Amino acid sequence: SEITLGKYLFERLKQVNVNTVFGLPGAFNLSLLDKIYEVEGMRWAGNANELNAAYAADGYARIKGMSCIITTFGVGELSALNGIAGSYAEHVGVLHVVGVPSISAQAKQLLLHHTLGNGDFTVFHRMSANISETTAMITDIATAPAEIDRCIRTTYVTQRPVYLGLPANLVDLNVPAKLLQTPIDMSLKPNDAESEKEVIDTILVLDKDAKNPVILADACCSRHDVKAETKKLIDLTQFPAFVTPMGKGSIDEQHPRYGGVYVGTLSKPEVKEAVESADLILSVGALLSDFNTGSFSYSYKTKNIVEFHSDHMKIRNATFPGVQMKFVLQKLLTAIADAAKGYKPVAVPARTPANAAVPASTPLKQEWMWNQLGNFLQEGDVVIAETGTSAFGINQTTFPNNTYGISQVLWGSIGFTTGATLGAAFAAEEIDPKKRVILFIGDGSLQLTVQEISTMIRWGLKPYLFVLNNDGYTIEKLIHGPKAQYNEIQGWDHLSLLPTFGAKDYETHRVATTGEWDKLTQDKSFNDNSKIRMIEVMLPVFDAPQNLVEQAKLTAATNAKQ
Amino acid sequence: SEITLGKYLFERLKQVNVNTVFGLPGAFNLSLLDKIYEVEGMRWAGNANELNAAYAADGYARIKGMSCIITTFGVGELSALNGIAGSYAEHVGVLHVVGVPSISAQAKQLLLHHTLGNGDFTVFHRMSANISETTAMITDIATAPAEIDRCIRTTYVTQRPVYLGLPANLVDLNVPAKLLQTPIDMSLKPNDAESEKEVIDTILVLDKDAKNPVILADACCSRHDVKAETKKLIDLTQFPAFVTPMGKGSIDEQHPRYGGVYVGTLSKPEVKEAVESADLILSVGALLSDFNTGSFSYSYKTKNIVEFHSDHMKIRNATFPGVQMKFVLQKLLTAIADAAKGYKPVAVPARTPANAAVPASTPLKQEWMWNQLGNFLQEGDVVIAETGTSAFGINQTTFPNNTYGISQVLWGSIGFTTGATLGAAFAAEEIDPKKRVILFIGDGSLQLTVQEISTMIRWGLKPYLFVLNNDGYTIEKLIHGPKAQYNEIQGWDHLSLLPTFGAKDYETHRVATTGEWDKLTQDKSFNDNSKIRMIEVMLPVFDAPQNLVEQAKLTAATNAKQ
Ligand SMILES: [C]C1=N[C]=C([C][N+]2=C([C@@]([C])(=O)C([O])=O)SC([C][C]OP([O])(=O)OP([O])([O])=O)=C2[C])C([N])=N1
Ligand SMILES: [C]C1=N[C]=C([C][N+]2=C([C@@]([C])(=O)C([O])=O)SC([C][C]OP([O])(=O)OP([O])([O])=O)=C2[C])C([N])=N1
Ligand SMILES: [Mg+2]
Ligand SMILES: [Mg+2]
Repeated sequence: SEITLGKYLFERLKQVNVNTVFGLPGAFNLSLLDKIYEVEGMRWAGNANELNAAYAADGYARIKGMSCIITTFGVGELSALNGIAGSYAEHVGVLHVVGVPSISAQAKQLLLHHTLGNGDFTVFHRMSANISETTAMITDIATAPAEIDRCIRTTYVTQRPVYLGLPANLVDLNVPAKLLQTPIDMSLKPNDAESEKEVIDTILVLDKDAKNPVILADACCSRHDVKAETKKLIDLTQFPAFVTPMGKGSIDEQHPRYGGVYVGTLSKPEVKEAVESADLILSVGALLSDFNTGSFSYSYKTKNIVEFHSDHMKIRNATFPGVQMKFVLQKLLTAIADAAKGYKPVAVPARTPANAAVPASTPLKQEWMWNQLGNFLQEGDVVIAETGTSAFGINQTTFPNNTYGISQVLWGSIGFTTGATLGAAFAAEEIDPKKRVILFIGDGSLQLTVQEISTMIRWGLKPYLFVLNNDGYTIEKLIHGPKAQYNEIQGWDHLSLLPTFGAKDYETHRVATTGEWDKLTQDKSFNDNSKIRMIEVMLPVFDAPQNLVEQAKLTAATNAKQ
Repeated sequence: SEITLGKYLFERLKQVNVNTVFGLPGAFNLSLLDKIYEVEGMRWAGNANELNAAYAADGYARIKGMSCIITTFGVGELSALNGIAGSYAEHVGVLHVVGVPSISAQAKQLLLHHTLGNGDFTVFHRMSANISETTAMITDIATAPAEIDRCIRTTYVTQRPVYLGLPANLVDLNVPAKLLQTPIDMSLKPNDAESEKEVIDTILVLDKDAKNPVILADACCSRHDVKAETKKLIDLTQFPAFVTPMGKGSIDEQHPRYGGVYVGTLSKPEVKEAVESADLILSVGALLSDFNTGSFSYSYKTKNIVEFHSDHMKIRNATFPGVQMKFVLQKLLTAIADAAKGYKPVAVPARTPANAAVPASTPLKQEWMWNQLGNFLQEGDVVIAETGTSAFGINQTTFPNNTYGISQVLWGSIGFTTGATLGAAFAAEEIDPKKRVILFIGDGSLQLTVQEISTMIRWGLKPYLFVLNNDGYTIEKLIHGPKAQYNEIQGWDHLSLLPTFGAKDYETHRVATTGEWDKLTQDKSFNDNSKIRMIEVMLPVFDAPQNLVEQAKLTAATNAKQ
């Protein structure tokens, strides 16, 4: 008949397919964490710090659908803020629960640990409200179940962080268990009928008139869950389909109508021209950040641009506030084939040619590696690429179908990917034990969050950790200060990290040549996700993908401009 | 003639005795960082992450007087916030300079990396305003020197963090170099003459009357720079002098008038009675947090209390807004000996007896270790104790005179001390190469900030890193859940950390018996700060100082109270 508020939270999380919970303990949340162990199928990650935990919750949400991190008042929550900000910026549904002092301790304004010593128990909640879609600070047991529900719903449907503060005393108070028998409503509200019809009719007419329409899938294609619809749209229409860096993975790169990675002026000439020559652009989930776009360098030649977004539509100069793309895309599928029936298929640019055979002793170079990497990938892989050369280079890698890419192009917080790898590996394990998780992280970025490797080991997760050793911050050196000491890093013994963190079942590998790369990555046992691996990749100091060389100059100029 | 705004900043920092600058680079601050190398006597730490950099700037400021951390917009600054908030809570003057997008970039609202994608460039500044004494976001070159000077002054005189945003384009513009020839005013404003005279005269008359006065030194004694005056006051009066956990180190423990560590009901009975039986209490810099006070358990039996504070005075029920203790204490030196001339000295409580001789093979215990540690310490040592058993246990250690203690009793962010150790070691090196820096950090806390050892190594800093291996979060286990899996940690090979981060000149030791403890710590070579050292200390899982056992129960009850 009755259940603790704490246990109710974990029962709800289990109902919405969140099965791993991130964060660190502190006195203000200990009684709440107890409740995790009362719920079958729920686990506590036991993160090495709160920032890493927040990055992990982000990785988990991207793969699983949403996530939860629990921290402690002041010291835990403030540690996590950069992770939460990144989740807000990139539209990732992370529920951040904070164990806060009891109602009675607040009432009496006790000078407790983890406060600013001024009796203000609102300050951290206030700070988090800036990077949250909504917040709740629970003060009474009576409406607490509904507020938990609302927070979980909002996290999921808006795909942005939500803040939920739970006083220590309230987690052990009882609420009706019967509440758990009605599901949380996880569904979008239908669109305005008249506005949605206008948009659909208008698109269909633009489609009928188009001779070279193109589809461009960007971040929100993935973040707001329209990949299936976009795939159908591609198949029914036969229109060329291109993807952005931030949306890479949202469309199948083995589809015969897939045209490549569009990055404005930084695209392959053939890709740039194929996109920009379009007489109708179907833009799915645009997020036009500097790195996503070669510093705002799109040069569409047509006015006929349809922008599909999670919360609104735009057609040419006309805006349709509130009209959600999910339902527009679904309903379009009914009549889009008819609208496209006169289309005569325009050729797409061909895939970048495979690397030519070279001697086994050929030193590894970035351009070669990114082009070679597609050989190692397989359908189902989660492929994570850190801000730095890795994020820029993965744009050149051809993905198998059904690859989930993670690249934090907008927020661009180095170190993110160590934590994201952990969360992705949890979620991937829960989905399918044979799903591989593959990380490319710079030597510089690894340093910020290196301890989260510990948490991978403790749970026997088996990601592939490729560390690009180029002796410092190459991306920065290419922006400004190529020999500046601030761009250099202390030299670590990367392959000793796993055993240092107590790993027992693992492999470590170093590759420095083309021969070594091929030998390792083509190897049958290596391709099985049987244990955690670290691969140290030795690369030259100033070597970078060409797109990064160019973007670095553009970014330098933007910042230096008077 | 003219100097860049960026170089002006570093010239000012040099003038105010800030010679190490903390933080991490990002495109928005790279041109600024260049200017560090243009100023002789200035260096860039090259921190391994921003949170650790903020903890470091905090440790540096505690030893040196104030500090500066530079981060990048969004990703850098938010990472630092837990460090900044602890500095705000514990009154440590840290100048947080953030490299922000150029004026033209903000005006056109470019969708740049490290933004929330909504074109709001004020949001992170807003967030930091909550944990800063003042803020400045520089927009006009003409007033930028004055604004820098204002921020530096405020950081130092108020001993609280200040936020300074510097658009990337502005750092390279010129300002008049002759401004540098007039020093920043770093002095307190004189007190209101009449109010101060009233306070002084009243205290001198209370003094003349008291038969059992005592002096109690707390956190703000050291944080607000009145340690010399307080010591001199003890010497002139010969009144018994006690210290709090947060103030420990502020007064000299090898002084015939030193009475012990007062912690309300957690005190030695002799110490508790000596303080609470007083007929006059001279309280210097009180900060009555839960852990500092045994959960608010002071039981003074007099109302004759003089509270000295940085920004005001209190005498019994009478408050004197704005009367700063610095000048009150200094001027009391003139006539307080005469006022105290009738005082017949009351005996002080005896110091805890030395440990009894025990067999060399006796396994190490916490209580023995804290009571032995005083043998190893020397005058001038910086002694840093992490939240957990270390912070509570260090209360039991006798300090040599002139010991700088660091224990973050109020904010209590585990991991703080790895960074604080770096900051303190930089400062100590600048003050006196022979000054030792000694850390006691738990195995759990080390995990959150472990990478900052890298930065110690790269600069050839030589602290003593004592890591307390008790297989998890013992403090938490004693509060709630002694066998809870959230209180356990992944087991690391601690002694491999130094070589894993590239150390070449170092020692590692393990101690597990009293014999091993004594042989190592009494060793003449060990006692020289000739290289970085890590000492793994093997301790039992549930072993703790008695004061923690008691505090842990009081904390649990406070959180659980309905
Ligand atoms: C958290 C954080 N911090 C800092 C930063 C910066 N960064 C980056 C950028 C781009 O972002 C800018 O600048 O803005 S990048 C970097 C470096 C990295 O390195 P690595 O990892 O090594 O890579 P490569 O390139 O070499 O491969 C930096 C520092 C951020 N972001 N975040
Ligand atoms: C950042 C951060 N996080 C978390 C936390 C919590 N904690 C602590 C306290 C007291 O604070 C509470 O509870 O709140 S403590 C801890 C643990 C530690 O462990 P170690 O280091 O290992 O030590 P010993 O010696 O005791 O064992 C925790 C987790 C904070 N704070 N912060
Ligand atoms: Mg690198
Ligand atoms: Mg421990």
